[PDB]
Amino acid sequence: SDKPVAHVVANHQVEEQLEWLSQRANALLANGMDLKDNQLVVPADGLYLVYSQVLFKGQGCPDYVLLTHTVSRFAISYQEKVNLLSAVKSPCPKDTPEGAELKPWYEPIYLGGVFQLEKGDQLSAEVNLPKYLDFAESGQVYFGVIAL
Amino acid sequence: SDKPVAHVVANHQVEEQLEWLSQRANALLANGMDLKDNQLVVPADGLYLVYSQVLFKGQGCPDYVLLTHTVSRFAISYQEKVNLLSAVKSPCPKDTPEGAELKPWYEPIYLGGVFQLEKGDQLSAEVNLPKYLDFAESGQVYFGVIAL
Amino acid sequence: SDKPVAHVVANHQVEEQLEWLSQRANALLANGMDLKDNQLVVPADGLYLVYSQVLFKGQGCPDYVLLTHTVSRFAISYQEKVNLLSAVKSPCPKDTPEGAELKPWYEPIYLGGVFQLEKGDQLSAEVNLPKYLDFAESGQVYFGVIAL
Repeated sequence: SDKPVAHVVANHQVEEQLEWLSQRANALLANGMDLKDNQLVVPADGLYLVYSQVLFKGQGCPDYVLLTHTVSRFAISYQEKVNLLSAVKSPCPKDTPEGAELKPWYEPIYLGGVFQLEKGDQLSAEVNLPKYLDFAESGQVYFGVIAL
Repeated sequence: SDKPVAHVVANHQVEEQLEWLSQRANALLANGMDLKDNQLVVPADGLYLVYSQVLFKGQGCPDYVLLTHTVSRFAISYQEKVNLLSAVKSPCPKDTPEGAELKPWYEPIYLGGVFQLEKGDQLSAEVNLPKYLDFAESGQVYFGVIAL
Repeated sequence: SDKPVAHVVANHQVEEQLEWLSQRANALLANGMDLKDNQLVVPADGLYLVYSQVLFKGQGCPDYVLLTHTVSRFAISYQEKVNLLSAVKSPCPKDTPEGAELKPWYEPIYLGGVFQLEKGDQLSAEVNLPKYLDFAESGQVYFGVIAL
């Protein structure tokens, strides 16, 4: 009950964009964890389980798309952010499939691992094309950190 | 060691149904965790890592199918079921066949997050269409809850 | 004492094979965890969170392939591998729909769960077809174990 912990979820009112929120009944932001500029900030050096899930959805396949989901680590002294976890998905074929009344496709991605972080480190969980995010139902898009 | 812990797996004997079991090699149900009416019950207020994986399999694509996997919380206080984690998958883009070969397809879904739960809360891990679940091998369908 | 922990990543310099590395940034192998013969060895009896992710990529679908990812337990009392976690994915059809497709497909698989293990147990995270693994970016392929 003293361990820094966070489980933030996507703001469902901002379609086509990814904004993390703690103000939801089954979300958490406690024991030192801060959420600033859409990133989770760790309060102390230590081992942390970092995870995130996104759900993508699309109707038809007019475009061949490469979907990515990445959890990164950043500290002021860094040249740039570094990938901690990442995955890619390709829901559609190059050829635009024939026919109207398109059935939607759905693609989830889950990332998660243990990392030694330092006080003040900023963790981000982002997607390359947030226009395909699906957060119509709760529990589909989230980002968490838990001190071990 | 003395923290409530559970890692239950699907019963492989009955097809088209999702029944969690603790009586298997590499399964767990200890330190207060209980399995009742196919749900994991936590023994106390506190932080818990909750996760689950399901594997779906189908013989070709006779028609469009929408697969969902959801971990929900039934709050002993509130008296209602809320989804904590959820994902969707569409394994059948088009009904390709039309006399063609019905090749099997496979689709896994993983869910996991940390949540503040209350004593007596009941957690369920379910899918919408259990007819597509695949238990052929061990380690494919599971549900865990671990006290932090 | 301090928790045995490991988070190893795939060697990106060896294409078509899965070699776990620990001497990289954002990788861990400490407090008694050992990496031997590409397997993670636990130093004591206890509960451990074990997880792994792989990312597969292919182009054109000339062969109908079933991709598998499995985390196994090998005991020095039961000299044979047992599945702890496993999943299967089918990224292709027997051959391209018409003529020959040309866009690359991508498929990630995540596995994770808590297990009671014994001192000396060796954990392996392997795929059936490593030729399809993609290490083009950091954080795509990993294997971790952390003592609870």
